[PDB]
Amino acid sequence: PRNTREVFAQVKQMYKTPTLKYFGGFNFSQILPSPLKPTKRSFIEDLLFNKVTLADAGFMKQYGE
Repeated sequence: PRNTREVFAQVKQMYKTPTLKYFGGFNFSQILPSPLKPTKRSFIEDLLFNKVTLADAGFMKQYGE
């Protein structure tokens, strides 16, 4: 085989040296807003509600009598 094409594994490094010594990298679009909050992805939490879904409803049922 030939693991010469695997060299890309090193290229990924791209010399991690993102520092602002002389100029750096500041743009006008860098100081812009960017709100976000993907809570939908955390739907698994709903699984906990399954335990006590109508549990609270049982309280109002007591009023029936």
